Amino acid sequence: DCRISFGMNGAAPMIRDETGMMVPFEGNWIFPLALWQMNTRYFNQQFDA
Amino acid sequence: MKRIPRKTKGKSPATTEPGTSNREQYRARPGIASVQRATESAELPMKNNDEGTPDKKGNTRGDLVNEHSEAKDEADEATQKQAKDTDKSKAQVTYSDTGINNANELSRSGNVDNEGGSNQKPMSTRIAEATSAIVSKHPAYQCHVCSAVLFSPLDLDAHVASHGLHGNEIQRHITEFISSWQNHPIVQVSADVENKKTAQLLHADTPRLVTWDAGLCTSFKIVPIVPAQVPQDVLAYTFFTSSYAIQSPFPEAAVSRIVVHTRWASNVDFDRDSSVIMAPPTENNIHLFKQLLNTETLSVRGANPLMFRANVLHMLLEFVLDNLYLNRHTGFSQDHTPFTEGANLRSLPGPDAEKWYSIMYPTRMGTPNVSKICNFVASCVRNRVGRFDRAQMMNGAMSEWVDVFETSDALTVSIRGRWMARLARMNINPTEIEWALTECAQGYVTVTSPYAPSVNRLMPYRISNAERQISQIIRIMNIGNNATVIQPVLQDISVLLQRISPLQIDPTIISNTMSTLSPASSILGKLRPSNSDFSSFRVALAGWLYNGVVTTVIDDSSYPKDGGSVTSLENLWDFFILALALPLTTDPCAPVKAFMTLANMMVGFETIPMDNQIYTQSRRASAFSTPHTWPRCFMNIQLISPIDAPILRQWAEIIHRYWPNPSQIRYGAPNVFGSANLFTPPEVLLLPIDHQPANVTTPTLDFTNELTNWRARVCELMKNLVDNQRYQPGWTQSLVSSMRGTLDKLKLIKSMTPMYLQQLAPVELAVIAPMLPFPPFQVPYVRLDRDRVPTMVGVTRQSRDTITQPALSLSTTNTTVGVPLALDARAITVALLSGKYPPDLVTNVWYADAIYPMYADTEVFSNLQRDMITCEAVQTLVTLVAQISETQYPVDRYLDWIPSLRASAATAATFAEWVNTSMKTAFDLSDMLLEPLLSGDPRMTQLAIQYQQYNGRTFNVIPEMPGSVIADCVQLTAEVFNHEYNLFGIARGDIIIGRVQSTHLWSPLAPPPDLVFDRDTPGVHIFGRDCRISFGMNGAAPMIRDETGMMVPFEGNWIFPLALWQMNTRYFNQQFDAWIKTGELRIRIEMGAYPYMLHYYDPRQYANAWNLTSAWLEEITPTSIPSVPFMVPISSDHDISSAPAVQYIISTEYNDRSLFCTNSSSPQTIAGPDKHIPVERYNILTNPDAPPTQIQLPEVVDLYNVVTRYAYETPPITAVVMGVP
Amino acid sequence: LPGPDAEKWYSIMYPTRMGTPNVSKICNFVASCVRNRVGRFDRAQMMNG
Ligand SMILES: [Zn+2]
Repeated sequence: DCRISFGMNGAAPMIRDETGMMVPFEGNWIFPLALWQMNTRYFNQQFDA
Repeated sequence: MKRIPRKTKGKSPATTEPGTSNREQYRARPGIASVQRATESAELPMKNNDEGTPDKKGNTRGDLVNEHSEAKDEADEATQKQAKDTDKSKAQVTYSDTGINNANELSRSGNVDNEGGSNQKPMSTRIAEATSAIVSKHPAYQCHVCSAVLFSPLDLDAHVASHGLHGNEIQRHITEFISSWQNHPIVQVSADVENKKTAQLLHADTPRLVTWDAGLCTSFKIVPIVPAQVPQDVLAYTFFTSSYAIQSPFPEAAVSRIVVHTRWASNVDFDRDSSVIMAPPTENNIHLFKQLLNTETLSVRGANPLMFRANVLHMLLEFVLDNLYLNRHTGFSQDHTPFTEGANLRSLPGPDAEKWYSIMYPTRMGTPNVSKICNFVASCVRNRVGRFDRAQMMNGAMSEWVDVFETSDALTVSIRGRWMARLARMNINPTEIEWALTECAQGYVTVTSPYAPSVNRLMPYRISNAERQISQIIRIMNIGNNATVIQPVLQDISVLLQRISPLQIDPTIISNTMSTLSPASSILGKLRPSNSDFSSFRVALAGWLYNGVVTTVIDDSSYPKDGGSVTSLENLWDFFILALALPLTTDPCAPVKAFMTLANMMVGFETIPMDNQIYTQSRRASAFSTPHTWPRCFMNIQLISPIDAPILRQWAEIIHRYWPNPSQIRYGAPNVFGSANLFTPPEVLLLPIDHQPANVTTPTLDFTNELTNWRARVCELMKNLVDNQRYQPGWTQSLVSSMRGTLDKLKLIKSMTPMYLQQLAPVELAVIAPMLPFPPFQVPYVRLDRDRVPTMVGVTRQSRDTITQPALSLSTTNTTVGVPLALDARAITVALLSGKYPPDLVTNVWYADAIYPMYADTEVFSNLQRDMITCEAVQTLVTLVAQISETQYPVDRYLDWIPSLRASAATAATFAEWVNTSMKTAFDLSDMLLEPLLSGDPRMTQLAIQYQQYNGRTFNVIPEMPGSVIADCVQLTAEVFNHEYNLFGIARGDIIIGRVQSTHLWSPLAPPPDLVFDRDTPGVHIFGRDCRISFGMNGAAPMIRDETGMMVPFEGNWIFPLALWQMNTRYFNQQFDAWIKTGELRIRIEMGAYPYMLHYYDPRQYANAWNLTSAWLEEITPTSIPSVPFMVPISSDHDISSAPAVQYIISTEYNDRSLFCTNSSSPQTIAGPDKHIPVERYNILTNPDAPPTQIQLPEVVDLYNVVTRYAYETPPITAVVMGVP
Repeated sequence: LPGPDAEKWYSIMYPTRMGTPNVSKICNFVASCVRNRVGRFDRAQMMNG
């Protein structure tokens, strides 16, 4: 169910947890390869930086 | 101002981001192109079916062909195009020469009218000839919101607008989709554009709901009838060295009247082009009341009274349609003119905005002189002008909405008020879209529609299921047994399905398993693996969706020649191929046929008992097409003797015990998109197969799978049959060994088709349904439950509380439940026998790639909007038509005083056609809408649809029709018409023809009491149809016959209903004229309502109106009746001499209401009609105790009120599709 | 009726349709007839269209 909600007015963008918690782009995450594969472009764009 | 052209004809610092590098190493599977083209053709809406309906002239369109013949020819046309679509000379799937005997089937043809007559001679021609016998003559970049990549900084601001973020994409965009796993965005644009550059299309014939008007919200304008210029004490305003001129709010002239002229001061983006323009009363407006049924007229000028109400109603309809706009908010200017000091006047767009102020705000002009105009201005309150209240929310320094005082008319305002509401109620918010699209996908992808916070983001797409049902009943009626209309839907879908499906059909599988009299070779030559056409398979599936209008069956040709016989090797194979394929047809009689087929071949070996002393055991199988033919021994196996017919008995048990079992599946998103399901629950999609959870690891030989088992069971049966060779003498060598293995090979063949048909197939169908242009229409699938088998589907037009002529819908002339479609048993079996998936299949990926491009071209949203109108249309129609014919529909009748005949079906029909086309051109529609309802007595009450079971029970579905803005508005304005009728060029009451020579100056439209008389007056004589006249002999006076039966002489006061004159124009003109002119005869013509025309004259000069009143009488006809001419005196602001005036026509009640003001620029009117600016009309200005928001409808139309003006955002639908692991 | 030169029939067909301005032997007859018995009287419409 992971999705991403863009940031606004300076706030940070956030991606959805697996329990439904929404975190900012920082810390230690765990991604099953498949999950990235099914979203390569969108992810590379949002996270690489 | 902007402008949207019509598609129809009208009434006329490093910035290099770390992840933006392209490594497009992905190739979609299925391919994007492939899927697009495919769905591109499914998108297409079914063809309009004019044939059978009437045109504006009243003549029905089409060719003069028998209903039965048309049905057949159309069938051929279809099956023949089916061929061209599959690039073959002979069609595999046919809509003609099916086993079914559809001998009673009827199609709409232009051979019949609305009264059940023959169009051998056109309706117009009949009407003409019919009246021609009654005539008489005179005697001798990058976006972190959605991740889309851009190239211009401007292209960014321009773009982000789609998310709500404002300018810190081209409106041409309607749909902006974007995938997350690949770089390939997809946007939809209107098909009417000229630059389909890499853009996808939105074909749907969508109506233009949102429209704007930056002009004035008024539909009445004040005009000068008789000019005038008078000397004044004050000539202008002066400031230091500057000097400004005096601009009045109203015309400065001797006489001014009000006139209807929709949007005379409007400034729009889109032109509904349905204007109602009237001319000043001094000119002829007769044309406004003869646009309709006044076709076969004997005079250019003059309308037909019996068609008055009919015409007037239509007019009111356009009056509404032409005003369906939203009021746009334009800017203002802070004014410092002494009289409107500090007010914020709204400035119209364009040049000379200050030119309009004078007209928008009466109070602006001071009170310079002593004139009727000023006396008014003096009366108004200063404080109510300009901006009154504004929104708290704002973008930039501009408010999102505002309330302002300004010239306008309560009616028009009130209308746009409701139009507003209606749309607003249809609002949706992206979050809802997320849920909808996501749910539709059955969980293979997930949509995300980002957006910023806003309340003025209008997205009208939500409606009630009821509405969708009503709408789809219209669709079902459109088909009308014309294969041509369906042919495409079915085909075009089977294609989509083909390239969206991971299943592949590879006959070689059969070839490799057989490895080769030879039973082995026979079956091969019978199947023909080399042939790669499988339309029958795909179509077969598409059929499961429209099982209520189309019924698939196996072509009679697929059965055994001459019945067949278990002794012929070839026939046994026919049986196989057949039995194996029947289950995929919607034909509710498949089972029985699957049984009888073998029973046929068994003749001479086994025998079953027949219940009928007529039909034998040889009755060809393909003939058991309906439920009443199911043989008793088929429903009660117990009746088949295991001694007399051992095999048939098993075949029977096998059918009962193993024939597939129907089931259902959820589909679509019923909470946002609603559902057009009619006979089934909203979220259900019926299937004639059992469905299971998807799982590619599934075994090929899973006898748990209903279909796989059938394959088996049918094989082992044959085996048993062929084992002892008791059923095949004349077979020289033992073929058991071979015949067996051959069957064994088929039984155990590793086809994955059944697997697919039970796991993926169902999903795919569900993933489509919602996006389809013609939503599913099913009727329950019951297997062997005979009593519950459906056999008829019909539509009804009248309400349940009435007994009318039973007019069954053509839909019911089909032997089956629907139009027969024939499929090829061979093809289907082969397909079932040789399917396989790609070895590297991965559902999660495959379907993701299959949905993205397909959903990105979705037209759901637009179809929803249409469904909304389609309903409003129907609703409106019944409301109107019911006011000119005798229907039992409950509605307030406000215009019953306007004469009208009792419309016949034929008459009503043509009326409808206008009510029809007017709506289409108003909403820029170019396709169907109501057409189907105009095929026979449209004098309806309510739509409803139903189907019956073999046991006689029926299911009736009557959608709960909700409100209708259009309908109500028409009625609202009609309610107002009942008072402001003069403003529309219509006069109420009767008239009185009679000489009146005097010098007085009263208006003939407002006569003095003792010049008018009525039925309940002394010494009056009333007349009827029997008004025989007798000539005077030898000096005696001629005499006409009373209503009492008395012969009276040509003098006194009579009462004639208009009709009389019309029936005897020539004779009466001859006998009476002389008496009326110089004698003492005065006639009151009863009319009810009538158009009038004014002739102003100089009071101080002789004037004799005989000429006009003569010509009026002269030109009356059994059909026409020119505008009544009145001769009125020109009012004057000063003493004048008097002079005789001879009149002959006066009204019988006040009708000078359109009179706005006399000598407006002068201090007072000395002679003639004196009228002062109608204070009532300017209530919120002339009455201090009145709240700003008060209206006086429906008795008085205020010409100045509070108007709410908005500014909304209409963004495209954005969707970011993500994949699932 | 079919065929050209038909306008003639509509007057021989229905006498109750004529106007009655005269005191002519004809008008007298016409004038004394019941109005409502002319034209279509009743029908059996089974199939819509
Ligand atoms: Zn974006």
